[PDB]
Amino acid sequence: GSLRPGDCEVCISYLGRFYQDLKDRDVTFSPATIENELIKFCREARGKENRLCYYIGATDDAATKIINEVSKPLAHHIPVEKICEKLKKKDSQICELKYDKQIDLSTVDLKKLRVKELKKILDDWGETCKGCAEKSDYIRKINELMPKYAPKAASARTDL
Repeated sequence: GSLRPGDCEVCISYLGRFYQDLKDRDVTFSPATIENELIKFCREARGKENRLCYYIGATDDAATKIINEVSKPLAHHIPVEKICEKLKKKDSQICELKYDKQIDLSTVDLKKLRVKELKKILDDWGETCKGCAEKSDYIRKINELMPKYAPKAASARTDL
């Protein structure tokens, strides 16, 4: 990879091939046709190419009309790479698809916490102590049941 943490890679993986399939078939697109093509694209595109398009306006779920900023230039193929750098400024959530997504541990990660907090986790499931000398000994035996029991509660099940 590179020194960057992340980028709008899903959008440049998509806009720059979407408009290309238009002129590749010689669709002769020019009027309000172009804005329509984005929809029939976004609805079958790919699992992440179905999420970036909700923010532009090509889904039945959208709250936006910025799709017109794609219909003007597409006939000419000019901004199709840099479009994603302007969508990044509409919101980061269009780029956060990232082929990497996001998690909630960024404020509750066992490494940020204390032994006093971790001593409850194994006790809520019934694991109890297996060494209990430092935080690391808790993190590692918690991590074995942490994902499966992330949705866990007293009043719900996975096999009812």
